Amino acid sequence: GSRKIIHVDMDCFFAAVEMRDNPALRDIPIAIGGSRERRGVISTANYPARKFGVRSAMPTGMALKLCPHLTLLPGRFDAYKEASNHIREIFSRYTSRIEPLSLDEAYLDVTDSVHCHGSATLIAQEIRQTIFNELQLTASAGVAPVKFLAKIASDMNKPNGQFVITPAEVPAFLQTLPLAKIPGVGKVSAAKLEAMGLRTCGDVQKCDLVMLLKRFGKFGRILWERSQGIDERDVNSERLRKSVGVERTMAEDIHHWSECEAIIERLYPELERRLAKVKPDLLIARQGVKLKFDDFQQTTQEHVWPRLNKADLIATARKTWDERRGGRGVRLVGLHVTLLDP
DNA sequence: CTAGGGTCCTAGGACCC
DNA sequence: GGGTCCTAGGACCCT
Ligand SMILES: [Mg+2]
Ligand SMILES: [Mg+2]
Repeated sequence: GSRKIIHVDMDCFFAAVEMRDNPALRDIPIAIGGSRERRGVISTANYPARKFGVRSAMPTGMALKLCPHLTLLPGRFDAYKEASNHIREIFSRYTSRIEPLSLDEAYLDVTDSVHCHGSATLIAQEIRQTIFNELQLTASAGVAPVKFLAKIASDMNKPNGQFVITPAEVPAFLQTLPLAKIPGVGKVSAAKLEAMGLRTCGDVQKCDLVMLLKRFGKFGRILWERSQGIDERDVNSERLRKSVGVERTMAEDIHHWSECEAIIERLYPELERRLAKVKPDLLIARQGVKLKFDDFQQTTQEHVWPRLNKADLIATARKTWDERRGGRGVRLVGLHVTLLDP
């Protein structure tokens, strides 16, 4: 009863697309991200930039101090979406059991697959080869009996490689696996776990489930399970989008309501256009706004509302502005919609 | 020197039983 | 007192 889960993950996805479409960028350090003047961060970088230490989520000013010749690109999201659609179609030739996690990656459940003599290793290789053949982009892959191990495995032989974890290999793999490598164990959790002496899954194996539940709630059960290779989450091909957001960080903090309202007037048409792609009648469950202050505190305020409405968003932003700003500058303004349940 | 697109979990009071 | 809804905040994920 052992499943075969493949995780496919494009290499340096945004950058890889820009090097394909502009071979001049292949061998110089490049990154997709907002400029230092826009107070941007790196979305991703190519391997020439990563050699300097450039990483996703790094402030662009930090990226540029590490790599002064870094070439900064704005991003062509329709080009990324197009490659995404293509690889998802390539996935469908092998199975309908496809759970995309983002543009550039998906889980595949090939447990019941007839391709490649049922070899999940050979399927992942065919899929990566096909992606290369048809998109001239490389992908890496992980093969394992459960989702999270497959996702970890796809990083281990990046780029343009794959890694297989068999059930017999699972205990040795877990023993020294850093907790931080588990998807959903982030910096804050890893630091909490570290300060109680828990660094690896092998450390957590020596822990009592009851203690983990008291100390972390349902997250503690997840930690206990994962540390044992337990991950019963099924590949789910039926997930639906729940929200639509549009937000902008300004190059300088704003201090006047007039400036905030001007920002919203430019954000609203974009929110309407994106909502309309998925809900032509603009019917929604909730709408709301987001402010981020100069001290990086963030507040949202959102409410039940039947249909995207600009004036109510301005009104709500005005209340938030007046009521929760306390004289701080504002670096970000955002609009938000929660979609109806079906 | 700190983005923009999101999902999920938690938690208190409201409301309903 | 128990469910569920409403709401805000925050960890976390991808690039
Ligand atoms: Mg990737
Ligand atoms: Mg990915």
